[PDB]
Amino acid sequence: MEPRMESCLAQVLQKDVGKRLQVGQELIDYFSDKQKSADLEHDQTMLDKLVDGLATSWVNSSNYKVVLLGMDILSALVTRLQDRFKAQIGTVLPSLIDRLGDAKDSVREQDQTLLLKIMDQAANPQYVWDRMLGGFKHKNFRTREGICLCLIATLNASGAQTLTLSKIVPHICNLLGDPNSQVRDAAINSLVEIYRHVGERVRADLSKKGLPQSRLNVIFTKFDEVQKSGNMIQ
Repeated sequence: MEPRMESCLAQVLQKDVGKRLQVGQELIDYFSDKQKSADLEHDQTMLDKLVDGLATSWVNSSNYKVVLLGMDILSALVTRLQDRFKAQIGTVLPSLIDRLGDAKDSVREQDQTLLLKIMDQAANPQYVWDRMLGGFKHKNFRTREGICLCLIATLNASGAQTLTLSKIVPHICNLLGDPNSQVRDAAINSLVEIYRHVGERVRADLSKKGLPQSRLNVIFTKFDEVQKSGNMIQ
């Protein structure tokens, strides 16, 4: 193609899957080359349009290879733009949140990898998580599970100090009574991980939330197991 923003935008908007598979990597090279893409933030309007095209069209593609490649292009953008990507986070998040529950595990996993990278280079964990809480109520059980997993992954990447956990825990608690057993496991797991990073405070928070006692029993027993194993992180 051409090393120009209108050329790249056009290759992002065009909807031929074969051509997308062919130029995804060229788009990556363009954004990761400061000379070829020196004009990147000259026109904020078509920068916005390009991110938007990736999020709405590539990420939502029915071809999972297009989804993964689109996520990769986004990833190159984050590396190139750093904190200036913060302006784009809101635009990309709904489709990334959805794709935490995609049919393909490879997509769920790269999606998490990208999300973590956005938290690391475009903003911070809490700015992104303030905007992801909607995912807890997503109708696809694989997305609710994905949110809990992504929270675990976040604790390990950045530590509990970077999250306002008191904001997030109520949502997980809601997930404890999920119709889906995998979502319920994932939520219990999330609470166990939080406890590993934070300790007894979580047990107090949880006890004051009017959960059924059956639920409290399962979780607290698991907390006790963590203590027994000296598996605390902190």
